[PDB]
Amino acid sequence: FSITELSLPKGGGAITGMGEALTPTGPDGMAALSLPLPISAGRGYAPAFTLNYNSGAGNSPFGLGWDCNVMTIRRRTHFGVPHYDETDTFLGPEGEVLVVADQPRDESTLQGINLGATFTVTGYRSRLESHFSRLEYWQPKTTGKTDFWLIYSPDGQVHLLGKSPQARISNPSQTTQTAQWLLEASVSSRGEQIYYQYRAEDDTGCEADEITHHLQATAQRYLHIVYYGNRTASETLPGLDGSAPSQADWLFYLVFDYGERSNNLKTPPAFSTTGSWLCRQDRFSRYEYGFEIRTRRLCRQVLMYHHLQALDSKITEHNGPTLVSRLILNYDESAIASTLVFVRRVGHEQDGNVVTLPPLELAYQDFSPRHHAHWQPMDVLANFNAIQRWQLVDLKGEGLPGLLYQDKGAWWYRSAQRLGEIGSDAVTWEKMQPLSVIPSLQSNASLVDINGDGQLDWVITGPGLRGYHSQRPDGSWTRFTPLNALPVEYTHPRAQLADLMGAGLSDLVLIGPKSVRLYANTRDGFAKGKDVVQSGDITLPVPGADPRKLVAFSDVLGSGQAHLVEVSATKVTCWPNLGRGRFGQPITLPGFSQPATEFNPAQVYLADLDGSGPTDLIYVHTNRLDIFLNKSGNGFAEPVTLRFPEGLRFDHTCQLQMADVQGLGVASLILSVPHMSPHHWRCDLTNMKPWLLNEMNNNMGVHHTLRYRSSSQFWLDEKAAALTTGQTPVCYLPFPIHTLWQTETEDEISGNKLVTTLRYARGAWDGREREFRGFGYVEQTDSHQLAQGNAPERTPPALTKNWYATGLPVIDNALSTEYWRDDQAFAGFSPRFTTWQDNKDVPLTPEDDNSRYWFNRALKGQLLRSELYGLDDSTNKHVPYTVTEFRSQVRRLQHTDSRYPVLWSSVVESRNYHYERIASDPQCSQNITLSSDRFGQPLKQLSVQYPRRQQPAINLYPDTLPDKLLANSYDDQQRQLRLTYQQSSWHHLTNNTVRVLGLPDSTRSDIFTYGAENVPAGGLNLELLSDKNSLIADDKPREYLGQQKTAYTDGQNTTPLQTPTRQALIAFTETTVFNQSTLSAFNGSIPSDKLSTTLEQAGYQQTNYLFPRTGEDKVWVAHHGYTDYGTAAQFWRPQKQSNTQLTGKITLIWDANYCVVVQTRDAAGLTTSAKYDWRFLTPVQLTDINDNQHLITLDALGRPITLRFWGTENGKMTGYSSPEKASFSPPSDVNAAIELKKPLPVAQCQVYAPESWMPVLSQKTFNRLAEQDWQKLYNARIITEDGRICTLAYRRWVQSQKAIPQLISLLNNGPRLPPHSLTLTTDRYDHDPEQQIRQQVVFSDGFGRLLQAAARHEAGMARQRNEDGSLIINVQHTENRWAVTGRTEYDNKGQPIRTYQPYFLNDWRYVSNDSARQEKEAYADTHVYDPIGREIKVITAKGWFRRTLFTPWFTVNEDENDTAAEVNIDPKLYQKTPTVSVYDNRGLIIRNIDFHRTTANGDPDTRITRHQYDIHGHLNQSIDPRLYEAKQTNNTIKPNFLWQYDLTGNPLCTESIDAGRTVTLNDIEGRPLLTVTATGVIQTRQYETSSLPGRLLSVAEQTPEEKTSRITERLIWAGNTEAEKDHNLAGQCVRHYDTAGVTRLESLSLTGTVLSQSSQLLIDTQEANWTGDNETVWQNMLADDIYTTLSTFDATGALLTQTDAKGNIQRLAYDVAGQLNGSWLTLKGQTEQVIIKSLTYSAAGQKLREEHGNDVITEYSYEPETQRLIGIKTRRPSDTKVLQDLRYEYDPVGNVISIRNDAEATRFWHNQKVMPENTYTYDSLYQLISATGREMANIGQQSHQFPSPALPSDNNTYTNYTRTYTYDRGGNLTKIQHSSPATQNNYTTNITVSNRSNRAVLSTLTEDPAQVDALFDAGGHQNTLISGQNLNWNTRGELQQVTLVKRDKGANDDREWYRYSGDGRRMLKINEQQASNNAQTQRVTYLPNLELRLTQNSTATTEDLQVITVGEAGRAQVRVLHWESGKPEDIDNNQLRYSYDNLIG
Repeated sequence: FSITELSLPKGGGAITGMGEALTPTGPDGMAALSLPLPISAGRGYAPAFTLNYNSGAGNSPFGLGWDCNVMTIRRRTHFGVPHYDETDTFLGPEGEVLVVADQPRDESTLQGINLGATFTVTGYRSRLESHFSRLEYWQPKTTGKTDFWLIYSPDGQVHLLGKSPQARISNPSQTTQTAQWLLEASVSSRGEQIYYQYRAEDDTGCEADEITHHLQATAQRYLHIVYYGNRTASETLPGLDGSAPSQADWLFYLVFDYGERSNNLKTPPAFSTTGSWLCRQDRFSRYEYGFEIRTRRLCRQVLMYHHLQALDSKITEHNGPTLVSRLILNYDESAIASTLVFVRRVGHEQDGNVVTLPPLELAYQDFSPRHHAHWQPMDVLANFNAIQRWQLVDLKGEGLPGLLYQDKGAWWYRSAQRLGEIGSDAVTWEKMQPLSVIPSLQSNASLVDINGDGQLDWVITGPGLRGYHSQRPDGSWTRFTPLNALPVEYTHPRAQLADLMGAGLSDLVLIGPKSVRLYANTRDGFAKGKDVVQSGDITLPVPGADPRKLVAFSDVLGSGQAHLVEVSATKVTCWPNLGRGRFGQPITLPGFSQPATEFNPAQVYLADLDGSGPTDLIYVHTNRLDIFLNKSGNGFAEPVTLRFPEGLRFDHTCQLQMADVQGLGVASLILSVPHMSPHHWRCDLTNMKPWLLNEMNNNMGVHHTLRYRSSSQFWLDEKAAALTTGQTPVCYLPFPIHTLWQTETEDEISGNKLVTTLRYARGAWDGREREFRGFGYVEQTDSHQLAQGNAPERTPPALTKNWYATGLPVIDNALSTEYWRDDQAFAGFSPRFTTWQDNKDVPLTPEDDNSRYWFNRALKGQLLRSELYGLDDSTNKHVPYTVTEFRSQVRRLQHTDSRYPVLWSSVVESRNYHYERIASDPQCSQNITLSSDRFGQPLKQLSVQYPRRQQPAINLYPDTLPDKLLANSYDDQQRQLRLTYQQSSWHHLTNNTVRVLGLPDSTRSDIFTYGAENVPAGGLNLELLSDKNSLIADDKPREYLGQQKTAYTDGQNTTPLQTPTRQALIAFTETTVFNQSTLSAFNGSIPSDKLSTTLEQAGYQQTNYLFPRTGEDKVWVAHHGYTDYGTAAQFWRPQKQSNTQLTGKITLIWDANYCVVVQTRDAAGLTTSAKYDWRFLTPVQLTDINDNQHLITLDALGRPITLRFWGTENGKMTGYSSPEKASFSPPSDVNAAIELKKPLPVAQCQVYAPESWMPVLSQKTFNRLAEQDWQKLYNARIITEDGRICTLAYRRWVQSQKAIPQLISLLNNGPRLPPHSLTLTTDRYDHDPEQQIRQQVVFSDGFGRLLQAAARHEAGMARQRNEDGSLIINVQHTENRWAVTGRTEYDNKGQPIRTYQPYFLNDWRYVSNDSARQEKEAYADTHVYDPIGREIKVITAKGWFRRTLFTPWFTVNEDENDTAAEVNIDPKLYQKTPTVSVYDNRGLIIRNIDFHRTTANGDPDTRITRHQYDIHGHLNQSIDPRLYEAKQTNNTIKPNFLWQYDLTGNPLCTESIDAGRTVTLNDIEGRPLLTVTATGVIQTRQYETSSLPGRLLSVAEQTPEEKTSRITERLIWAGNTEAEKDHNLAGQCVRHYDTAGVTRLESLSLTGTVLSQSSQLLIDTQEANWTGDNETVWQNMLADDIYTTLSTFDATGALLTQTDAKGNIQRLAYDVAGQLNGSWLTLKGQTEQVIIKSLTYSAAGQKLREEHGNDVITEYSYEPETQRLIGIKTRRPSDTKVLQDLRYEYDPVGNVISIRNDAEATRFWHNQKVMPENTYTYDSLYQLISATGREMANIGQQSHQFPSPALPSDNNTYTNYTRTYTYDRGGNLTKIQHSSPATQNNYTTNITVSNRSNRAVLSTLTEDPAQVDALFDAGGHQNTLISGQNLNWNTRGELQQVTLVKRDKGANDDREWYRYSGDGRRMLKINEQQASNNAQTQRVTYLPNLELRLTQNSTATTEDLQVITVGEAGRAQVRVLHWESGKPEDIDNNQLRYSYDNLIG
């Protein structure tokens, strides 16, 4: 909940990129990228699309690898083509199998629309529920109607998929057969709609042969237009009746363009276009649905269109829908496969110009066989004899092919093995091993389960087998063939497949890894067999009949099925496989031909070499071989000819095999030669799989690099490593997965790299469901690689070990082994299997093996365990930082269907260990889900905080710890078992038409707190806590924490309803705040009989407990978050909003479409208005409550670029000139904007340069080489349409020759800066001739982080930036000066690792990183982090360093002093004084441990400050070291503080020993209602009424004596009158009566500053008691004097002039950076005289050179490493006299240790010239222990008696002195020892501290601690300054009166009394002296920059004095004394007194 508030965006700052993000997806092991589209949120209900990459993905309309998946529901094809009948299975939108839910029913209508037939509707749900959406299948009983799907989502949405033919993929031959129902429309639960219109495939743009050979290519559907922002609310799906969409009915359109529209940067595309589709080169076809689906299109643009004429009816659209944002997708087009290699966001300005972002470049692994073709001898096969009769095939299913051969009449296999070093990809083969089968027993073409595997996987074909009758029986041997290369229905043939197979098959000769040449047995039935056999209407070639023709199975189309292929000497022909034995009409694949007289089919091999999918065709010559690459199953490219190993001639005795010996998925050439040696050679055409994404560059300073490694190589590593130990691991992954193995992130600006390296093991493959379960073990290793010159302190590699369930128990069970072992840890988790019965979970054991299979399957993918380690040299390197582990629960929701059960998988338990590398003393929390409802919502949850282990014997903590610290880290709050117990109740709306899920109803939290011995086992788990004897059983007690209930409305009636409506409108929220317990805090402050009423008056209400227990009555709640909603026709949009029943509602006025709020009217009627820019739906103009205008403008990308404001000050129009009055075209390049001069009619102007990292080509270089040259450069996307150099393309173009020298050579470093933005900021309005233009430039990095900021400063000395970005330290004067601040260097995880001090530069431009790193005087602090991301070390620029050690129960902080010994006064003193923070098992700091030490050799006192938190988690007690010590001997000592809270954590009662007991009750608005102070005063506050904002109106106070209240404060707030607006007083407290008078507000400015106010004071005799409602009786209590202060400010709000209540005028002047640089004063009547005439600053903004009106100069000196103040010279140039040069010296942490004045003494000290250096010494807590100094001789002993000044006549002297300070253990200064030898005035001041508190008094008042506390009032106010001087105090705790001298017998005392403002400022001081000789009254009135001092007697007014103050005290404030009378003779009038101060002023 939040009250709506209108505001305008801010410009400049960081630079946001495309938003692309690289995703992890650990267990599956793929590289996955997310790239967002420019979709407008519109009204709120909009399409959710992202453009996604995944390395495992094939080709798509978005190129190879990507997709833009829309929600589709489709038939299941995994196990083969669907049959389009009652047996097909359906997949939901996320791919899960769908299962019949309910029994079907008959419906002929839907949402009041008539469907025109009786539909049978069937319920469906996922077999692995997650979202819990519900699906419906609507099937017409009567023909002529189409079937469709509904999805009732769990969030009220309803989706319609596949009703209209435009949104379904069907077989164009028999259109009845539906393959995919695509999302057609959807509607929200509040009346918002979305319609998805696709666009079927056609022949437009295709060439002749494409259309000729691909018939009825209309099946494919492409996404074309998405309509949303419906103009008329409705809960009905659009286009349900069947109508097409009308663009006028919508506000927003998302258009996917596939080439129709123009694609240039000069003109914006048009919503409607006659343009023609583009036909891609890599056209492809898919056949898994039983028919061809052709794809010919590539999406070239994604365009957002707004209906501006409808959003703002003052806009007229001639083109049609207007373009608001554009996304260009440019490809690397190829006939083999197109790849998305360029992505760029673009916007079009109104003037035609375009605004652009840096493009995202992407690069994929290319395939260059010519450069990579090298034959290497297979040295490993020298002992391998066989050359002609052996198969290189993966029999055992390991992912790599082994050696399958026969020798000596036996059969032998040889698995693949790692060659030597683990991690290398080298491969060999292990010692032979006999096959588990015997080929002799087998029949011909027989299925067989090789190597004892359960499943039949291979087919055997040989002469010696039964049934072999080959017509050409020459040179054939027993052969094995994988069943996956043959069609799916080979087992039971049918149709064309059956006719082709005919009688049978003789041989099956693998010619590739997946391609099988076919030979048939002697035919019968068609005995003639003249070549072809006829099947249906297709002629099939009989395999082997024609010896001049190859006949084989091979996926020459790259689609996933074993197609039929014939190869003649002249053409390759393909019959595609349509499943069930169906084969389609033949397609000719042009491009391959051999001379008919030479062609030999035995020389043809089919294998995927390019890895693009389709099989490539290798024809083997004698001295070479030709490689025909496949052009997307559309033909073959020109051959790549490869030579053989020199001197080799391939003949019929040699052998060639195409085998994946690399595991890359591509194939390599395995050559075998008998007569030459070595006999076996190997050619790898690529060592990296091609076409996978491997490079990114956002052209903003980030370069990503991906590297993959085959899962098979990880299998080899796993096998080898697991074979070091004598164990046999089983491979459960029988094929390659190209896993993401390294992600390298390179910051091109900082040079910092970050390499994240991934290992995999325990890969799992399900043979039953033919799915990949994932990798059981995934290892991750982040390694920072910072640039050279950086700090030697890097962050060492961080290692995360993750174990994920696979659902295969043989693996999951054993995963427990690799876990890090802890004999003390709790029992590991086992997955829980339950069945849904009687509305709850019932644990079962899965009955049969099938149930086991499914139950375990559900577990797949869940993170079981994660362990974090730091890989450094620490002695705990092998101990994890953190260890998390998880327990899954699988529930059986339904068992009806016999095939699959319906299961829900959830994580019921989670456990979190924090060891921090300390194996002996971990923290452990654990969350459990005890029960949940049918829809998965939790009903009972338990959060477990475990206790600390009792102190072990083997101390694993470091021995460098302070002594006794570890034992002092133990606390009883650490030894409590804490069980937070949360109950929840929900609302579900479920029927055949409604599904709203997860709606909250009620929540309750209690908490069990148990002794540490109750921790069982082995630990707690779901079962021990669900038991009868559980610790959380219903009979065991528990501390109630709170409860909340959500209150819904129907939108029309107030009374909350029992069951929410589909809209789920939240009326309000009911929250418990009090119970009886917490109410005990008001005992004594609010009488019992009067308590309820009071709470009622404050807004609280009584209500029963939720989930009430026996004996619970009532609690007090607050209702908050009230909303009054509009009608359904208004999209149920909020119209009014109100926080509580105590305040009025604010009213929201929406635009005409209920998209945005255009006006707010608060409960007082103050109006805020917002004009929007409907290109983006962002506010761009604001009319404030004072009817003033604030305007901005936006560029075509939505970024603010200009800000103005104007309005009325003092009833007059002022401000910046509107664009009508004065126009201003903002600059485009930062340089010209910087070269701008005054005036400007803007407050601000932004200029964005995101593309500044891309070098730009010289226009004159464009002229130098132009057009043809440029066109070649541009076509390959080296250059953009604008002169931008694309970094990645250029990179892959330098390493590619034939480019010829790059005359274009500005990528040669030079003019490239990080992304940056400029902000110009005017300080005066445009019609002000002294307007300056402030200039700031901010630099971002490619991740969008702030690097540095430059601010134009007044000319002067500054360092220099070279032409190449080099930093030069030697300073020099310049007129182009910039303060550089914020300079930072990050690593690639965003962590700041170097932070530099500010510095002046002669340029705004960025300084190269290595330049600043290589320079020491570029002072930089280094930061050092741990793998958790916490600072652990900081090495300052001066050398010192701080350090932080994190341990599970305490954190140790060593500061610069504490560590000075490891690298000032005495480093051994501060040795081992760290500050320790000791936590409990709730992360709450329960102890602060310090180590006190005064001398280097003393042993440390241990200071313990103990904090105790109640079981609500609230700070209950705090006790300091000395009372903690005193309490160990007497436990009746009250702690320093004792707090009592409510149930939400608000403090109610504060019992302080120092400040007393304070009680406070707030109202449901959070406002103080009733306070009771420690002295007894009752403060009651009175606010506005329930129809108003609820501002403060009165403050009343009632002492215990006063029997009636006194009204101390009245507030009078302004209204809406046009006069108030004319003075900008709306909503302001115009008349404020306080304790000392009234403050009146007369005029505010456009910047909210006060232009005129006036104070009036009470007559001295009247206490402030504003009673009644008549303001005149109040005004009569005032003194007539009106002190009016009035001022004028600049455009930024800075003060320019101020006029005090006596006409004197201070004037200020600022510089080009907003720093004060001038100060003048004009006394009433006199002329203006300067006070400050010059003032320069340091780069950090600290005062530097100040020249006062007396020509005296002050020069400040700063330590460059730290900016610490080290010098204050004060000199007078008229006589070259150094009046006061103070020099400071600090210790490392910054304590002042020495102050020496290098000036010579003043003329006031006789014969004294030298002033001694002051020295100060501290202890380990930095308490001042010793001090030396100088003092005038005649000072004597110190007290409140001020000395008389020394005069030049007296010839006085000053001596040295030493003071020594003795402090308590609670921080109290107990003793001061002043020793001054020469003077001989040695004394000791003693302070008596109370024994039970920190009240302490001067010894002269008492020496007895037990009597000190009674020297203070109840609230710690000392009521006796000194014995005889009584002190009285306000009712607010402010000093009321000092009785300076008492007098008896009714006489009058000497007294000083004070009057303060309502907010605590002293306004009036009156010193009264009743000395008889002259009864003198001094009166001081404190006013803004003015003091009025008036001294009177009973007879006349002696003195009248005005003290003017120029500056703020402590900063060289200059006072001026002006006398209206009583001026003494010996002082000029209007005296100027310039103050000159020290460090602390």
